[PDB]
Amino acid sequence: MDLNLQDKVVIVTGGASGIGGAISMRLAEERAIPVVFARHAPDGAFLDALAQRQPRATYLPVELQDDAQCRDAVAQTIATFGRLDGLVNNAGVNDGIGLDAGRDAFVASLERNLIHYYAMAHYCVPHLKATRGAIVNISSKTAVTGQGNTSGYCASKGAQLALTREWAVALREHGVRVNAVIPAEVMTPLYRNWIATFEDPEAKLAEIAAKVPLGRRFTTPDEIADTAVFLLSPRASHTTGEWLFVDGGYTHLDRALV
Amino acid sequence: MDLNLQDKVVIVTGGASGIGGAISMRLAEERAIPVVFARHAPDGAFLDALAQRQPRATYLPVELQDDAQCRDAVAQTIATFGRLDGLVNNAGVNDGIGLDAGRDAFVASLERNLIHYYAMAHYCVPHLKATRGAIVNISSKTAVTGQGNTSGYCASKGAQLALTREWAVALREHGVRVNAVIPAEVMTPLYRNWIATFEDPEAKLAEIAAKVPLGRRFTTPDEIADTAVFLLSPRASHTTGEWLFVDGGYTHLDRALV
Amino acid sequence: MDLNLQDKVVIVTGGASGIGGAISMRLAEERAIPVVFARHAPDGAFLDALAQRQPRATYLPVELQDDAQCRDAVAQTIATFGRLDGLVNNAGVNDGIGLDAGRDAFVASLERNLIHYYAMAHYCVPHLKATRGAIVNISSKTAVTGQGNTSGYCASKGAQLALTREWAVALREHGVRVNAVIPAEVMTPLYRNWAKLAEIAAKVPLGRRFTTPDEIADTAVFLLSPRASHTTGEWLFVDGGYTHLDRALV
Amino acid sequence: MDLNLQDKVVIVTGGASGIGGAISMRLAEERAIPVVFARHAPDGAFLDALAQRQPRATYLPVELQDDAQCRDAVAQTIATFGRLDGLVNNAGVNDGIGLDAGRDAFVASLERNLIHYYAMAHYCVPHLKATRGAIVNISSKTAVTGQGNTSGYCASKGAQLALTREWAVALREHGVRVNAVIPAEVMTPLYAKLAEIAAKVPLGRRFTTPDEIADTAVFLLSPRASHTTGEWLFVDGGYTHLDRALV
Ligand SMILES: [Ca+2]
Ligand SMILES: [Ca+2]
Ligand SMILES: [Ca+2]
Ligand SMILES: [Cl-]
Ligand SMILES: [Cl-]
Ligand SMILES: [Cl-]
Ligand SMILES: [Cl-]
Ligand SMILES: [Cl-]
Ligand SMILES: [Cl-]
Repeated sequence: MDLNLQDKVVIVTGGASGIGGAISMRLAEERAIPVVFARHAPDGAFLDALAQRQPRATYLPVELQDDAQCRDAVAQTIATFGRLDGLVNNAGVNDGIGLDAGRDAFVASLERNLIHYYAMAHYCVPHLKATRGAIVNISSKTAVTGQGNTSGYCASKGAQLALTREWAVALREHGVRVNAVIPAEVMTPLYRNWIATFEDPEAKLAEIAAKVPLGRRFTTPDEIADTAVFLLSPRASHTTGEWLFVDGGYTHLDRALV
Repeated sequence: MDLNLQDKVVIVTGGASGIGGAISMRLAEERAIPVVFARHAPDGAFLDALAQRQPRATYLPVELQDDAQCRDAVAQTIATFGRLDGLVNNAGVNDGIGLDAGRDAFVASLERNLIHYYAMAHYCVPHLKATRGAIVNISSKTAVTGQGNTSGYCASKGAQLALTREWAVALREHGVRVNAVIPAEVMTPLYRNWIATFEDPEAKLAEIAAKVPLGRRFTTPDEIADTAVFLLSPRASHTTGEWLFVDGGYTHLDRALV
Repeated sequence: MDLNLQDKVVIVTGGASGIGGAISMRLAEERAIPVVFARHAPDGAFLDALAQRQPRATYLPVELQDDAQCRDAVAQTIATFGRLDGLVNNAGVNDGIGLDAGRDAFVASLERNLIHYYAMAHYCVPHLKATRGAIVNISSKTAVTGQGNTSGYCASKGAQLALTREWAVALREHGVRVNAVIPAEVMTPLYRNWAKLAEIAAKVPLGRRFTTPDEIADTAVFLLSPRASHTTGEWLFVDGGYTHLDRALV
Repeated sequence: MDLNLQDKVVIVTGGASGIGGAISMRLAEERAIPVVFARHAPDGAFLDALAQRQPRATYLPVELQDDAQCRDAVAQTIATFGRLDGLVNNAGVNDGIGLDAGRDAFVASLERNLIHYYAMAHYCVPHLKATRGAIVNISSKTAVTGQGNTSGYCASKGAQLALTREWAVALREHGVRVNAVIPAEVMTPLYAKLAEIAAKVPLGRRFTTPDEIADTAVFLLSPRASHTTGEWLFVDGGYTHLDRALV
């Protein structure tokens, strides 16, 4: 299936590892031009692989919580390419800020998660209009299921779903589609590192995986990326405002199944 | 139907007008004790009518965006009554902060809407546990439908739905239920005043009302209040994490109907 | 909270035990007049308690799968009371008809679960229009969660949610509201017919216990009342968090 | 994007026109082998175009309301191809059976719309297990929005959404994914009253195309959707979920 993404310029936030890295790599494979915005430099191996598929792919160091850096990085991207065709809002962290944590911790969580999705759309949308481009917001099942000690991240991820509907309405006349992908349990190096802090990492991984209905396994970053890149493409030309769950049945299938 | 809310102490934010006022009044009618947190003093007729139903009902002047004022007003409420049985998070404003407004405007919208729902829950929850009390979060259809030039409000209202699920999970063992009510178009004095700024206020009102499937009319504050107060009561003793739409069919019925 | 249901005539299908029984009992407590349509006679204790609350409460023996019996029982209800103010579609059975069962078994499940919700609405709607009455359809979380080995029941319960939206649209200009309640795990005779219990109870997030028929009834009766006067087309989940809260919680 | 559907055998019910036809054609383009089950023979122009893309694609005349024809047509497909990799349940008709119509008309609507989705799954699932294949159920926005005067179709379409969740659960351990696509307004043979309706579609004020429905359906059949199961994908230009008040 030709996604018609050749030479389309797409910014991917947190685009050098995990879900974001898989999205950047998939974009390169579809002959698009991914532009990675991330705090820390990508691995050499990642950059080598990306450049091999798409020599024009770029990486810009960006602290997304710094509004001026978002502004300037988008400006640099437009200066380089003259156009923007997509934005994937993906950077985030489940920072475990519960009800008990208080205002400052809650607001800091909104800065880490929610506020830069808005900032990035704010700076990208004026350019997406010209190309009838697209936005994909990566959210989390926690936006609708809860988790229990993560008010900051939950609030952020839910606001991202709401903003997906809002921006779809706002941009309908410009032909700019806005959709979300909702993962549940996705195996990434960061998740693997977190699991490694447990007494028995293999048992902890198995305990989490056991609850995923389809195959009792984690979703892969590639699985998230395939749906996200489909949504960026005109193959999804009448899909806007939607929340696509790519989660092995985690959110919607009977909790009682084993 | 006996709601068993007699002598139960319930804080209602923005509780002296519109939806909040109707919730306070219904609470008083059920012989609960509403405690109004609002920036401005309620009008005299409101206070008289409230006291007539419930002499112990109180008002505290509170700027909800000031964390210390939330903290101190909750403390004052505990000092006066010795207990807390419910929290209704209701204060908000649709401030029309679009994609083009930028960071400072978007964050200010979060402060006006989202952040004080968290602050109030943060300060109230430790007390609600002792009484196996309840929370109701008043949201907005815009959280799921979008509207188009109100990113700040939409994000806030969607985060409030997500937090409803989150807090329901967090507090399940303590028997504290958390639910949301989602209005669409509700006629209030403030809405009436906004409409009065148009060239032809009556035609504008008609334009909006024509789109509400059930009766082609606005929902009333009392209609919102009756579902909200039901949700505060042990009549809703196995309802938690839910979003109840009270909207005349606005959100879910075929857009094509006249 | 006054529900203003006094003297309102409400048919409750399967209304003499479990969820249906609690709905009838709650209606009687609110001084409404429940009219139980069910295949088998209610037990004496149920009738004693029901009549103590509402002496005019009635039971009519009805095989809901017989269209003629539905028609005639609605007519009999109108002959006795002169009006109809509510319909609660509730009768059903999780009959475990899976993918391997075949057409005939699947269709039989639709007859046992779905088709009489339509038939009852068909015969009741003209009377409900006259009183600007209300419908509540009792569905099941299985409509949205699935379960396994129960295609017939799941299809039926999902169709009932769809019909709730459809009838809400169809009847909006007549002021007849139509809503659904979605239970998950509720202790009833149907349930015991369907250890495994303790295992299932542990999976209900709120209190690790089954929902009570009384809890389902309180929401169902609220939805019949003018306290829900701008609620139509809605699906109210009364399930202790079963459907919507994180599957991983203990 | 390689969908890895090459030589995969997929039955498409009502697969010779409208949405079904577009799904069959897209499958052929992706080098899958669509097998059209439909009441009437497709037109020669369609068959020519289908053969140009996939010479192995076939059509079988099937009255889906006849359980035996379903059984025998599935058997013939397995005899011919040796495998089944996908089922697309799509055949149906909005037959306008309302509250006033009565039992017989309502049940006839269920036969026309709902019952053959079950029948086809019943006969296809053993073969789908063998290939770790997939099912896509095409539903309708009416399942969640209502419409008026169409209880039969609405009930059927809602049951199909429920069955998507049910079969996803039932078949999880066998690696068989089950998903649904929910169109709203799509210009087809089954489909000023028109200008009125198109104006209400938020994205572009125009109907969704069969090609758009097909692109999502075929993606869902493919291993690119390897951890998607039980889901309802709305492909509707924002019809179901965006603010009703927008112009
Ligand atoms: Ca397209
Ligand atoms: Ca109770
Ligand atoms: Ca895959
Ligand atoms: Cl205020
Ligand atoms: Cl503050
Ligand atoms: Cl019965
Ligand atoms: Cl099964
Ligand atoms: Cl056909
Ligand atoms: Cl009708």
